[PDB]
Order: sequence, then structure tokens, then C-alpha cells
Amino acid sequence: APDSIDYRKKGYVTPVKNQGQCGSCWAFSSVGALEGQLKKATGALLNLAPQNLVDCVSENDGCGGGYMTNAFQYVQRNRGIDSEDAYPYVGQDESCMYNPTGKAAKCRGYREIPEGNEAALKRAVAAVGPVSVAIDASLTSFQFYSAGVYYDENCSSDALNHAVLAVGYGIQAGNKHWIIKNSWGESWGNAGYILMARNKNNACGIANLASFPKM
Ligand SMILES: *C(N)CNC(=O)[C@H](CC(C)C)N[C@@H](c1ccc(-c2ccc(S(N)(=O)=O)cc2)cc1)C(F)(F)F
Repeated sequence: APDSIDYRKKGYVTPVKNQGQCGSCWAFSSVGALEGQLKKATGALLNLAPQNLVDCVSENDGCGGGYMTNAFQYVQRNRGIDSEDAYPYVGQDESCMYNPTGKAAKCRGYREIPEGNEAALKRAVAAVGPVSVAIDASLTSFQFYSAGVYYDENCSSDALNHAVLAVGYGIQAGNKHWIIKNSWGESWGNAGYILMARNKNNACGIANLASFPKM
């Protein structure tokens, strides 16, 4: 397994999106992982529809929140998910309006990373590509982030409240990190991205609820 990798340089990651005033972070984390798998399997990078997930996953709560595992299971049972063009993101809860003519990808299940194992999460990123992860993003230091490797001793490993995408890992000035793609727009952080502490006792619970789709 490599010491460092950035999937953005391989063309596996789509531009940073903005979820707006809707707790649909799980939907953006889900499509991000599916977009990476679609690019590996077909060679084409396309924007998938998070709105398709907020409106249709009955096991989730739409703009009220949800889980990535439930999103993947829906895509599997539905035998598809729409592209962003075929099902536009509006940031609100609406009825399921899935269009089969706009289908851009599907998945055949998911696999979870062993709880709390950052080494297993590292091997998963190196071998499969972008992985959906859950973190504690409640702190003020997270909201106002800009440059450097993020670490805060007050970050909880048990209070998971946000979903993001791990697109790689590296080392910045002696500190090991995870390249994290957020869904709060380009005005946030470092052009929508955040470098989170790697191998610092599972900081912010980064390896507590990680998963990737199977194609
Ligand atoms: C992102 N913008 C908001 N955060 C979340 O959605 C987080 C995500 C990570 C994975 C922790 N999840 C929430 C959450 C999970 C589940 C529900 C929920 C689902 C389904 C129902 S229903 N429709 O059956 O009544 C109700 C609630 C809400 C939020 C949390 F709480 F952090 F675990």
C-alpha cells in the first residue's frame, strides 16, 4: 500500500458541492463514494444526484439526516441512481421522483471498514478509492478551518454527527493526514477541503463508521 495518495489528481473526484440548509451530508458522502467507483469501472466521471437519495431513501430522514449504508442499500434495490442533470439538487424534502431514463450508475451492496481501525481505512482508500466516513464536526475550530492539519483534543470519537468523503491521505510537515472532501461549498475551508489528523487515536471518530459501495 502507498505512503500517500490523492485521488483528486487521478480524476476520481467531482467539484465540491454545497448542501445548503438541509442535513443531507450523508447523501453527498454517498454519491461521492459512488462517483469514485463509477470512474474506476467505466472511466467516466459524472455528478450523481444527492436529491435522489434525500427524496427516495425511506430508511433515512431526508434533510433531517441519515446514513450512507441506507443510501447504498437503496441504490442496490432500486438498481440505479440518477445523474445530477436528471434529478437536480434543491435542498429540501420532496416526494420520490426517480426517473429510469436518467440512470447513470448502480451498486451491488456495500462493505464496512472495522470500527476504529485507521490502518484498515488506509488500505481501503489505497485499493478501492474514495470512502464515505462519519466524523464529529460540531466544534468551532472545524467550522472556521483554513490551512494545516486539523486536530482538536475536544473532538469526540463517539459523537458522530456529520458525513464526509475521504479522497486520500498524506503527510504535511511531519503530521499524517486524511484528505477530506466536505459538502459546505468552496467558500469553506481550503477550497471545500480539510486535512484531518491521521493516526492520532481516531481523531473525531474518522474510522468509526466508514463504508464504500460495491459495483
Ligand atoms: C448531515 N448533514 C447531517 N448528519 C447526518 O445525517 C448524520 C450522518 C453520520 C453518518 C452520523 N446522521 C444522523 C442521523 C441519522 C439518522 C436519522 C434518521 C433516519 C431515519 C428516520 S425516520 N425517517 O425513519 O423517522 C429518523 C431519523 C437522522 C439523523 C445522526 F444523528 F448523527 F446519527
